[PDB]
Amino acid sequence: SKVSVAPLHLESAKEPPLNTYKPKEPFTATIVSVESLVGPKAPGETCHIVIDHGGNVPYWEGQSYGVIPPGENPKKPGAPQNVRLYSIASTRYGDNFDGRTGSLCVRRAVYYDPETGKEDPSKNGVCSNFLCNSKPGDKIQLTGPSGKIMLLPEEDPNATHIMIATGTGVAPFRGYLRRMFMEDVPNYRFGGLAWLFLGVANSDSLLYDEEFTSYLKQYPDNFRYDKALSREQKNRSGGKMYVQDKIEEYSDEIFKLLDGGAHIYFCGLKGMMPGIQDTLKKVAERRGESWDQKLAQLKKNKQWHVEVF
Ligand SMILES: Cc1cc2nc3c(=O)[nH]c(=O)nc-3n(C[C@H](O)[C@H](O)[C@H](O)COP(=O)(O)OP(=O)(O)OC[C@H]3O[C@@H](n4cnc5c(N)ncnc54)[C@H](O)[C@@H]3O)c2cc1C
Ligand SMILES: [Mg+2]
Repeated sequence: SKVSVAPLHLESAKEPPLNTYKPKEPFTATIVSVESLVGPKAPGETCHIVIDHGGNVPYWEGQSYGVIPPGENPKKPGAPQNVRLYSIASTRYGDNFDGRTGSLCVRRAVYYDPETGKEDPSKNGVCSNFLCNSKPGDKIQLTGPSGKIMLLPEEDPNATHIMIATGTGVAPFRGYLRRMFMEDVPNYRFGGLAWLFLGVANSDSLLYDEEFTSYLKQYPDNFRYDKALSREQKNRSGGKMYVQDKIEEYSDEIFKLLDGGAHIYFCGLKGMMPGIQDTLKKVAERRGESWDQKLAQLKKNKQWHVEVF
């Protein structure tokens, strides 16, 4: 049932790779495919991009690639564009199970005049649209990989991993979960609990939903999956249903799991964290506990993993 992956020597490295390529001399990779992940009612396009790096830019799950879009620095004429980082959405073996490709999950950044709604492409995001406009065979300047915060702790193969995502923040967790449930990795047999919370605008904006629902069916005792559809569901107080409200619904069992040593991960909108904090704070305090002190402990114990942007 698990998918054969190759080559097994990608397991050999003792330490994550870091900054194998830097902006001064990037790696010229090649697009394999680009597809929309969303339906017509989504507020914007998010695309899945598969990139052939030829085995020249390996990474571990949870890392990022940098992309240098073409053109010159608009601020610094006679200079290349700055790097944009993207969370890698694939396992180290990639979507072709062969160790040659990695994938990105990219939301197009588009500008709309606040009053008239007139879109203005001159104010669109350069790199996000460059990527989702890409076609098979196009060349892309890759840097990295980078990142350590979102590496998956594998010391306990029966650990609990609580994953909190908004939008493209799902990307690392797609990689985690394929490694946990889909790929045949003899040196990592996951037997714990993986719990994905995902916040997106509506049903049409769901990302990789089919893949996650399949894990629910295959591994009902090791995978849980909750969704906050902000524009189709209301929280208990009449506002938009956000991931922190879903967390609140399970506040007692999330705290027990954290108390038990669970890892908790946050990726996506930086603006979600104050509400998640608020929500975790209330639970700690009703128990008689300082959240300030508890959060400090969770970080000291290396249980708290944040990459928001
Ligand atoms: C660690 C990390 C991981 C990340 N992972 C992901 C990911 O998985 N997926 C993802 O989609 N993004 C991710 N990002 C964000 C990503 O790096 C980019 O910042 C994002 O794609 C936008 O870059 P851009 O080049 O498209 O926009 P930019 O060209 O950098 O422009 C930024 C914004 O300014 C707006 N803008 C430009 N000109 C004007 C103007 N005149 N008036 C008004 N507005 C203007 C653009 O519309 C855009 O929204 C991540 C960021 C970090 C730090
Ligand atoms: Mg869909």
